[PDB]
Amino acid sequence: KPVCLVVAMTPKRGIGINNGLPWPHLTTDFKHFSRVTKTTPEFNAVVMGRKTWESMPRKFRPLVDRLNIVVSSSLKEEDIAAKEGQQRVRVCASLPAALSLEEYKDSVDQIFVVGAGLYEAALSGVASHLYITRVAREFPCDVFFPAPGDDILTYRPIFISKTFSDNGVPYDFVVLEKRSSAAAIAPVLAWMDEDRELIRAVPHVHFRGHEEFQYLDLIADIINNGRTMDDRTGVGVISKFGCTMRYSLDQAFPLLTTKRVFWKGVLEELLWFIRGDTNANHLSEKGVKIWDKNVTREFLDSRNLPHREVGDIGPGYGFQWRHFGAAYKDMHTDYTGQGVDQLKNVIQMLRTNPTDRRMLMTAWNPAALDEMALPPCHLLCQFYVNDQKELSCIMYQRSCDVGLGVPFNIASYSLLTLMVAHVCNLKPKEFIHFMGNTHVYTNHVEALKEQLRREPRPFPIVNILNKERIKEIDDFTAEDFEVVGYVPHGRIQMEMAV
Amino acid sequence: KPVCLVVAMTPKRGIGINNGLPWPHLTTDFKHFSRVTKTTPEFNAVVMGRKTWESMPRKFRPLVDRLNIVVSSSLKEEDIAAKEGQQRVRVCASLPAALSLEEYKDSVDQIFVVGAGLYEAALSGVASHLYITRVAREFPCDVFFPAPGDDILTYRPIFISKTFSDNGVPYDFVVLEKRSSAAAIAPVLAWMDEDRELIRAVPHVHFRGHEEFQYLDLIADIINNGRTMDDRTGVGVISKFGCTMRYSLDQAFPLLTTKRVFWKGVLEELLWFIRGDTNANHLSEKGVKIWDKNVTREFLDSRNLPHREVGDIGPGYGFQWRHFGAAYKDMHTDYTGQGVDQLKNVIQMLRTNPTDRRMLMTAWNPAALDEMALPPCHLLCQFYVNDQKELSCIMYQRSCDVGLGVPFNIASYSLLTLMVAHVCNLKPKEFIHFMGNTHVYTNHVEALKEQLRREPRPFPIVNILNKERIKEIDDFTAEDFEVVGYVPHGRIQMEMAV
Ligand SMILES: NC(=O)C1=CN([C@@H]2O[C@H](COP(=O)(O)OP(=O)(O)OC[C@H]3O[C@@H](n4cnc5c(N)ncnc54)[C@H](OP(=O)(O)O)[C@@H]3O)[C@@H](O)[C@H]2O)C=CC1
Ligand SMILES: NC(=O)C1=CN([C@@H]2O[C@H](COP(=O)(O)OP(=O)(O)OC[C@H]3O[C@@H](n4cnc5c(N)ncnc54)[C@H](OP(=O)(O)O)[C@@H]3O)[C@@H](O)[C@H]2O)C=CC1
Ligand SMILES: C#CCN(Cc1ccc2[nH]c(N)nc(=O)c2c1)c1ccc(C(=O)N[C@@H](CCC(=O)O)C(=O)O)cc1
Ligand SMILES: C#CCN(Cc1ccc2[nH]c(N)nc(=O)c2c1)c1ccc(C(=O)N[C@@H](CCC(=O)O)C(=O)O)cc1
Ligand SMILES: Nc1nc(=O)c2nc(CNc3ccc(C(=O)N[C@@H](CCC(=O)O)C(=O)O)cc3)cnc2[nH]1
Ligand SMILES: Nc1nc(=O)c2nc(CNc3ccc(C(=O)N[C@@H](CCC(=O)O)C(=O)O)cc3)cnc2[nH]1
Ligand SMILES: O=c1ccn([C@H]2C[C@H](O)[C@@H](COP(=O)(O)O)O2)c(=O)[nH]1
Ligand SMILES: O=c1ccn([C@H]2C[C@H](O)[C@@H](COP(=O)(O)O)O2)c(=O)[nH]1
Repeated sequence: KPVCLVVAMTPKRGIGINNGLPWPHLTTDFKHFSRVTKTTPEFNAVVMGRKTWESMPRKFRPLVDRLNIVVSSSLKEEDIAAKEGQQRVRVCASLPAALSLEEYKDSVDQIFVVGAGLYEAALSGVASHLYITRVAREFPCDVFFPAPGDDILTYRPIFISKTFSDNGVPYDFVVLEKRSSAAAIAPVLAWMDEDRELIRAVPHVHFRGHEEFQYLDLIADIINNGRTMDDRTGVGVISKFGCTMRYSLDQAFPLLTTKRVFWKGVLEELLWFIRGDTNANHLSEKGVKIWDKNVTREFLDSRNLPHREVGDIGPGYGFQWRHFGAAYKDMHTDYTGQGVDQLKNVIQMLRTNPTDRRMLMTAWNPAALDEMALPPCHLLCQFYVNDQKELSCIMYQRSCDVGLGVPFNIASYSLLTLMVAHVCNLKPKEFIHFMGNTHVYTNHVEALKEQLRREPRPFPIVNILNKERIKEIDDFTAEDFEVVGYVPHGRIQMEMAV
Repeated sequence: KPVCLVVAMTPKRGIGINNGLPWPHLTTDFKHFSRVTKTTPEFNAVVMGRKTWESMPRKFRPLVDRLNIVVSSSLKEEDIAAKEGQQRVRVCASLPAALSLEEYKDSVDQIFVVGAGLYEAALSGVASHLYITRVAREFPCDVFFPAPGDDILTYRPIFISKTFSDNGVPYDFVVLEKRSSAAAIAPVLAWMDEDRELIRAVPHVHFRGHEEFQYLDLIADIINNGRTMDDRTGVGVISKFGCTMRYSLDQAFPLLTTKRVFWKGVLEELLWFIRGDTNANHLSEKGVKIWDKNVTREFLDSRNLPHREVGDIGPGYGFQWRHFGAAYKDMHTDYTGQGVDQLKNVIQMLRTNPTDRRMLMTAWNPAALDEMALPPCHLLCQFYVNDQKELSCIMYQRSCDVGLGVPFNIASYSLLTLMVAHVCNLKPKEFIHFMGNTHVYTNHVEALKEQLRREPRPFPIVNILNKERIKEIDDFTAEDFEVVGYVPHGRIQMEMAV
C-alpha cells in the first residue's frame, strides 16, 4: 500500500526550470537520490511523469536497477527501442493506475516517486514518507512543488541531515512522515538510576544530524540539569559550568538558523578584534551597539574607572591579542609597536611550522582586569593542522551567555577560522567550543522555550570574496564576504542583562 | 536453574571476621544488596549457611520481601519474630538440597546465595553470575573467599560501577559471568556512514561505568581516529586534537589503576607549583626526575638560553601563578611581592564572591615563552561553586601526552581541587579535562593496548590529614595526606620523547 517521494527543492518550493534542474550538478544529492530508491538492503519502482522522463540524459534514462513507470498519454512504446535484467519500461495512464500495475506486487518491494502535478497527485493518500533535500540557495523556477509548512518561514519531521555543499550550494536532507546475560545485570542499573528531562528540544525529529542541536540540547540540559544561581548583574542565572560544541566548516558555515543570527556585527567585531580597536564608539555608529551598554558613563563609573572616555574598553580583547603586556594609554593612542602581537605569531607559525603545538591566543592577562570595561568572556583559542592541510579551532570561554551571545560568539570564531584558513593557504575543518560557567538568564526562559519549537534549517556557506587580493589577515575588509543561502527563522527578542 | 552470588570483599578476597563484617557500615552497598535480590520488574530466594544466619541482628534476620533458606544440620527450630506474613522460613541439609526446593519454582524467579564454605561449594557446579562489591581496602579477616584474578594481581566481567564510598571505604560494584517506521530512515543513514583493526578497551565489559574508561577509550579513538604526525622531538605521534574527560570526586579520587600512577611526584610537583620554585634541582633531590629532562645543559642550550643554571625552568607554571608579568631573575631569587598572585585571588574570591565568573589561573603569558624550558601544557584552570557549596574544576591543556603525562596530569589538578575545596571550606564535586592536540607517541603504540587489557579497579579515596592546622593553601605540607585503598596493576613504563 505505502510509497515514498524524492524531492530536492529550493526553500520556496522550486524544482525545475525550462525542463531541467536549476542547480549546477550537486553530487552529494545524486548519491542520496540513488542510494535511497535503489535499496531494500541488497528491485524498486520509480514512477515519473512524461516531462520528468524528458529532462533526463539519453544514456542515463533507463534509470538503472529499478523499474521505471512513466505517467504519459502520448508516448508509450517509442520509449524503448530508443536499447540484462533491466525491466521493460512501462507507461501508466495515471498515478493511481501506476499503483494498480501490484501483476507487479512482490516483484518490487519499494516504489519511489521521482514530477510536479504528479506530486499533487501523490498527495491527493498514497505516501507516508517524503525524502526531501532542503536546498537553501534559491534559483528561478517555473515548475514549483505543491502545498508541510517550514522549508520557508501533515508530514512530520523525523530526520535532519547535517548540511552539505557542492558547487556553491548548501543543502541538507530531511524526512517527512504522515500523521540470562544482558538483562540479568539490570537489577543494579535499576537502582543507581534516576529517568525522563522532558522539556527537551525537538522530540518528534528522532534522527538529529543537524549540528545545531548541540546548542538546542545545550539549552534543555541547562534548564533541565542546571542550577539557579546569582550573578553580578542582578538577573537570575541557571548554570551547569562546562559544556562543549564542535562544528563542521568543511561544507557549510554554522550560522544559527534557529533564529536570525546577527551576522553583521559578529563580522564587524572580528574586524574590530583584528584591528585592535578599544573605542566602542568606532563600532556603535556602524550600527553595532552590542558594546554600547558596557562602556556608558554610568557603567565605567561602576567599574571604577572614572578616568575613561565613554567607549574605551581599555586593554580588552583584541588589544591583549595584538599588543600583550603593554601599558595601554587611550582609545586614540597608536599602539603599533608595543606589546606581544600574539596574533602575528600564530600565522607566521602556521605557514612554516604547522606541526607546532604553540598556536594560541590568550586574552587573559591577570595584571589587567580592573582596567577593562569587563574582563574577557571568550579568552583563549588554539589552532591545529593535520594530514589534509585542514585548519581546526578550539576557543575557550569563561562565561557563556546562551540566550544571546553564544549564538553570536559562535560565528565570530568559526568566521575567524575561515579567516585564518585562507591566509595560511588551507581548507577549514572544524571549530570547537569549550565553555566556563554555562548559564541562561531567567527572562530568557519563556523565549528560549519557544525557540525550541523550531527546526534547524540547512547552514549557509560563507565565502571569502577577493581571495587573491587578500594575502594577510588585515587585507580582510568588511566587504570581502558572501552570506549565501542563509534561511533564518525569526529573531527572538531576549533582553540583555546590564 | 543456574544462579547469582552476593559478595562484598577485599582485594585479597577477605569477607568476614569474628562472625561479622570487617568494614564499617557501608550503606551504598547495603542498598545495592537490597535492590538486587528482590526484583525482575514484577519474590526471589536468599540461601545461606548456618553462621551466615547468626550474623544478622534478629531485627534484620528475617530478610524481608524474599525467601530465606539456610542449609544447616545443627539449627532445626527457631522463632525470633515468627505478619501480611508472606515470607515463610525454611531450613535445609545442604545447598544442592536447597536447590531441590522447584514446589517453589513458581513463586520465585531467581535465587541468590549470600557465605564461605557455601561459596566454595556453589562453584564446586551451578552459578553463572556473581554480584560483587569490590572493596578497595583490606582488613583483618579469617573467613576468606575461594579460588579471583581481578581483585588483585571462568567468570568474565560485564559491568563496572563507578567507585562509591562510605565511612572511608571505597568500593566498586562488579558482575562476573560463566563462560514503527524508521525503515524509511535507514536508506539514508546507510550511505552517510559509507568510512565504515579497531582495537578497544575491554570489550567483554559491556556496561562501562567506572570512569577510567574515558581515558582508555581516549586511547582507542586516538590510534583509531588520529593522524600520523611529526612533532617537535622527532618521535612521531597519532593525534586527534580536541578531547575531554570529567571525573567524579565527591566519593573517590580518580587515581588511575590500569597502570600504577606515579603518585609520589604528582603530589610533590603541585606543591612545587604551589611554592612556585623554578629550580628543578630541588625536585630532583626528593627523587622526582620527570623535569630534570628538559633543563639539562644541553636542553637549555637547545632552547637558546646559554645563561640558565641547569634546572631553572624559567618563569614557568608556578611562577606565572603566584607572580604574574614580573621580571624573573634566577631560580634562587626571592621574588616574593612581585607581579600578580593569581592563585591568591582565587581563594580570596571563593570564600567571599563564589557566584563570580572571574575565578581562573592563566599560565599563558606570551610575553614570556622565549625564556622558559618549555611553554606550558596545563595552561589554564577555572573554579566554580553551585548552590551546594561544592567546587568544580576545569583545566585546559594545550598539549597532552596520553601514555605517560595525562595520568599524572589528571591527579595533579584533581589533587589541587581537593586542596582548593578544603581551604575555601567546601566539599569538592568534579574536575574536568579540556585538551588541545591530544596525541600518543608511536613508541607507546604497543605498551598501551597491553594497558587496554587491564580492568579498572575501584578508585582510591584521598584524605587531607591535619585539616585543623591547615587554614590556607600554604599550610599544606607534602605529608598532610594519605592514599587509601589504591590497588594498581603494575606500572608499564613508557619512555619520554626528549
Ligand atoms: N529537483 C527535483 O527533485 C525534481 C526536478 N525536476 C524538474 O521539474 C520539471 C518538470 O516537472 P513537470 O513540469 O511538473 O513535469 P512532470 O514530470 O510532472 O510531467 C508532466 C506530464 O506527465 C504527465 N502527468 C503528470 N501528472 C499527471 C497527472 N496527475 N495526471 C495525468 N498525467 C500526468 C502528463 O504527460 P502527458 O502530457 O504526456 O499526458 C504531463 O504533461 C523539469 O524542469 C524537471 O527537471 C523534475 C523532478 C524532480
Ligand atoms: N562481605 C560479605 O559479602 C559476606 C560477609 N559474611 C561473613 O562471613 C562470616 C561467616 O561465613 P562462614 O564462616 O563461611 O559461615 P557460613 O555462612 O558459610 O556458614 C557455615 C555453616 O553453614 C553450614 N554449611 C555451609 N556450607 C556448607 C556446605 N558446603 N555443606 C554443608 N553445610 C554447610 C554449616 O552449618 P552447620 O555447622 O550448622 O551444619 C557450616 O558450619 C561472617 O563473618 C559473616 O559476617 C557472610 C556473608 C557474606
Ligand atoms: C557574543 C558577543 C558579543 N556581544 C558582546 C556582549 C556584551 C555583554 C553581554 N552581556 C551579557 N549579559 N550577555 C551577552 O551575550 C553579552 C554580549 C554581543 C552583545 C549583544 C548582542 C545582541 O544584542 N544581539 C541581539 C541584538 C543585536 C542587534 O540586532 O543589534 C540579537 O540580534 O539577538 C550580541 C552580541
Ligand atoms: C604530566 C606531567 C608532569 N611531567 C612533566 C613532563 C615533562 C615533559 C614531558 N614530555 C613528554 N613528551 N611527555 C610527558 O608526559 C612529559 C611530562 C612528568 C614527566 C615524567 C613522568 C614520568 O616519567 N612518569 C613515569 C616514571 C616516573 C618514575 O620514575 O617513577 C611513570 O611512572 O609512569 C611523569 C610526569
Ligand atoms: N533529491 C533529488 N535530487 C534529484 O536530482 C532528483 N532528480 C529527479 C529527476 N532528475 C534526475 C536527473 C538525472 C538523474 C540521474 O542521472 N540519476 C542517476 C544518478 C547518478 C549517480 O548514481 O550519481 C541514477 O542512476 O540514479 C536522476 C534524476 C527527481 N528527484 C530528485 N530528487
Ligand atoms: N554486597 C554484599 N554486601 C553485604 O553487606 C552482604 N552481606 C551479606 C550478609 N550480611 C548482612 C548483614 C545484614 C544485612 C541486612 O541488614 N540487610 C538488609 C539491608 C538493609 C537495607 O535495605 O538497607 C536487608 O533487608 O536486605 C544484610 C546482610 C551477604 N552478602 C552481601 N553482599
Ligand atoms: O563574548 C561574550 C561576551 C560576554 N558574554 C556574556 C556572558 C556573561 O553572561 C556576560 C557577563 O560577563 P561577566 O559578568 O561574566 O563578566 O557576558 C558572552 O557570552 N560572550
Ligand atoms: O603537564 C604536561 C607537561 C608536558 N606534557 C607533554 C605534552 C607534549 O607531548 C610534550 C611536549 O611539549 P611541547 O612540545 O608540546 O611543548 O609534553 C603533558 O602532556 N603534560
